[PDB]
Amino acid sequence: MKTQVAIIGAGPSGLLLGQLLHKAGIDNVILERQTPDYVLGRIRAGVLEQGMVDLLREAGVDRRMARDGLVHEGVEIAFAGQRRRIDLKRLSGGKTVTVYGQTEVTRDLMEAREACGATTVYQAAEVRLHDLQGERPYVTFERDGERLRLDCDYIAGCDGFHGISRQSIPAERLKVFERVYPFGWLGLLADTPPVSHELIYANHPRGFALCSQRSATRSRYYVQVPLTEKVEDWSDERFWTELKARLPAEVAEKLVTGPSLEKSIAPLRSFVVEPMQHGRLFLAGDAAHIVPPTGAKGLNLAASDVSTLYRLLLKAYREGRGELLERYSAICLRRIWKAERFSWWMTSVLHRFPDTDAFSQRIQQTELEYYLGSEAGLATIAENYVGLPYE
Amino acid sequence: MKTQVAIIGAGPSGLLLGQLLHKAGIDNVILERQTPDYVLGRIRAGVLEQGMVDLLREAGVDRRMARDGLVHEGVEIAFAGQRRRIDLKRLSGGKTVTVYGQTEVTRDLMEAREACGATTVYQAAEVRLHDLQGERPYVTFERDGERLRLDCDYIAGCDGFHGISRQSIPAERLKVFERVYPFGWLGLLADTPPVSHELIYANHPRGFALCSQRSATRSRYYVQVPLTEKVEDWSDERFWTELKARLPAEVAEKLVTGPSLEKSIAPLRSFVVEPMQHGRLFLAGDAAHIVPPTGAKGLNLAASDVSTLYRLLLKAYREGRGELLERYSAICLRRIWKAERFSWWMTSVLHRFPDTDAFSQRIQQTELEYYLGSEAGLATIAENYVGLPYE
Ligand SMILES: Cc1cc2nc3c(=O)[nH]c(=O)nc-3n(C[C@H](O)[C@H](O)[C@H](O)COP(=O)(O)OP(=O)(O)OC[C@H]3O[C@@H](n4cnc5c(N)ncnc54)[C@H](O)[C@@H]3O)c2cc1C
Ligand SMILES: Cc1cc2nc3c(=O)[nH]c(=O)nc-3n(C[C@H](O)[C@H](O)[C@H](O)COP(=O)(O)OP(=O)(O)OC[C@H]3O[C@@H](n4cnc5c(N)ncnc54)[C@H](O)[C@@H]3O)c2cc1C
Repeated sequence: MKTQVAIIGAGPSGLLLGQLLHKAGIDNVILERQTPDYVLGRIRAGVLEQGMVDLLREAGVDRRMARDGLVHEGVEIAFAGQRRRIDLKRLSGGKTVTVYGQTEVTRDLMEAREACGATTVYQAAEVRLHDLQGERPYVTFERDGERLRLDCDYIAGCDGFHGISRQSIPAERLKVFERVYPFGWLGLLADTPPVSHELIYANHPRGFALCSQRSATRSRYYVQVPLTEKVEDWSDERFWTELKARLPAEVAEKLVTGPSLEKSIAPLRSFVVEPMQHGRLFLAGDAAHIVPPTGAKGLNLAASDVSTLYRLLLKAYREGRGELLERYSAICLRRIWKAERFSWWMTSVLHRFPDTDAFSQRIQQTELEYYLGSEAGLATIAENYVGLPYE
Repeated sequence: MKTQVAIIGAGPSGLLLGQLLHKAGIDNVILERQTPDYVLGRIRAGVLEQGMVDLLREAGVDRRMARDGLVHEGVEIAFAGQRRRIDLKRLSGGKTVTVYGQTEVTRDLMEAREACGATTVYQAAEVRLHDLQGERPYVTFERDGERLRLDCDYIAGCDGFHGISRQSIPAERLKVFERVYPFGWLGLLADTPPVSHELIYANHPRGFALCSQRSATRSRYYVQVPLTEKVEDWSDERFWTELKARLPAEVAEKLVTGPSLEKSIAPLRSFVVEPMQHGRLFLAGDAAHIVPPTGAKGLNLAASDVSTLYRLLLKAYREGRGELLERYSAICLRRIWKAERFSWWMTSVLHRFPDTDAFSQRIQQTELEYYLGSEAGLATIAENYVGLPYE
């Protein structure tokens, strides 16, 4: 087969890029290693920034989101003793965030694509990338036990952390920046009404807790755990007691509990690769960078990479301005690094780190007290949380 | 002898407290271990916050400062590539900082005291504190080889880091929080015109540099150095070349050099003791807490402790409200911890730390880029630099 742009991975990144390109008249084929329900089984993200909200609208996939997503104008931080609200809307100059599940976003994009009849190959096994620096790169994959070749002009690597894209670039061409945190988040998806109309981030001596939601009758809760914990060790009951133990008493008392729909432990990491391209291959989303979940930025960054890639390819195709594609990595990395710093910061102030001396503990408290206390400090949080402008 | 308030240390803290109390009608005696010129030989501080400026006025010792100190409405940060100005005045809502040497402040206070004829004992050796928890505490000291006893109602420990005050409290009564940085600052006092009308903090790959001043024909420069360096190893020339190597080219080219008046290496440290009192003993300034020089806060914090102690003692003496003295430590520590966090932050973003991975380096850069870039971030710096409100 032959196409314009070949996309590796049928996650939100590949799907959204695919959608935007199709609608713009640029043919693209998506190659996914797994099945459509495997993809749809990932819970992940709950919070979208306005830019991603706008991109979905632009891909013409926002009906359901407009109906079903919840607009939030504030978030709360609870730290030893109190509960503080950050008014996002007023502090960011009128911006908000939207709660809409990653699974939901993914489902909407898969439907839109299916309708349009754009090509998607599920269970594409053994994807391999070839001739990245030539004029004519191609992708090989196996469909059954048949190896097919897809010819294209450009490859978008939208295959997440463990994809093949990043792996296909000469190791010597990339500079890696990684931070591994000594803790993960145990998440619990329950068909219970959320404890608050807004999110609650909690710094507690026993460790971080987060009260999030999916809808009015669907909640998502997380507690920080050591990397050595196995989820088979966390019954629903154990989860509920522990959560309750990390929250403000008035919050724990109002908490409606119930059986889990899903439970999983996610390890926290910081990761950036520079540059994010090679020849005719362009990395986007988790393939190029990972942020700890704390600042609700991963999917939001994939969206900014995708927005940048899409606009650059349009220009190349419709305007014959292929040279601007050289500017892809410079553009995305300005945004990445600022989102990674916010994410690191959020992570360092709300989590309980092992082997922390008295000083470092006290500074942790003071940062909270300072930032939650000053109009300037509050504003720093608010403008980062809502998302910084797209370039 | 007998007095009301005995003060240990004839540094800025003890002198200013002494001055404020004398003028208010509360007799006080100051006991200093060293001579008056030894004290006057310390260079130290260049930057005063408006609150300390106001306190000096209130002690009626501001003639010379009003004439000779320089009002600064901005500071600059130079980091890999650029030079950024923080407009303090506009970002803090109209506040500025004053450049007036610690030595100058000290000289003015010593003169004012001498004029007033309030008691000061220089070369008071072997000071010892007794009966802190009684109704009648006293101080013993040796004048020659004669041990005298001073009876008083209260003791103010204004004896700096190494004083006897802090040492006199049951170790078990205090909680210590300390951070030792792996670097010091080599300072150079030169009778040369400063390179800029405003301060320049520089983050350079070879390490931090600071361009400060004392007057229009008096400059103070510092470069970060390892703790193993001995100043005997830093000729003036060596200092000048190294400084020049850490600054923006346009700044290094305009630099007027000359022989040093003083050269000294100061190690950086973070230190707080909780509580800051015991019985009839009250700690103030460096006796209770140390901040790295980076945020220009040490002397400024001594001033806030002293302002708090003075107002509490007035109330106790003139209003018979001795109970409020219990609130001394609570009041001061709110301010200390916020100044210590700013000081730590400033220190972590401008200095070159050994064994720093690629990630941590990049985040260091991003913090600068973020904070120097956002109106909210700039404001956070500005309100902290000028000094947060006194409680
Ligand atoms: C606990 C948790 C909470 C989160 N919360 C949020 C939040 O609230 N807001 C937010 O912004 N972000 C959050 N994120 C981040 C967000 O979920 C991810 O950034 C997002 O999944 C990235 O999308 P992606 O399309 O780049 O990658 P992925 O979602 O990983 O999808 C990549 C696709 O490529 C496929 N693939 C992999 N290898 C190959 C191969 N060789 N060939 C073919 N296909 C392949 C995969 O099967 C997958 O379908 C969260 C993440 C976690 C873990
Ligand atoms: C390089 C450098 C730069 C600085 N820059 C600034 C700046 O720009 N702005 C700012 O705010 N701060 C800055 N500081 C901090 C500031 O200099 C100190 O915080 C200030 O000296 C504290 O005053 P103090 O009176 O508490 O103590 P000190 O100045 O230490 O004086 C204490 C006095 O007590 C005496 N003493 C000690 N032990 C005894 C004893 N047993 N008996 C009797 N007397 C005793 C000492 O001899 C001394 O005279 C800087 C410090 C350094 C090192």
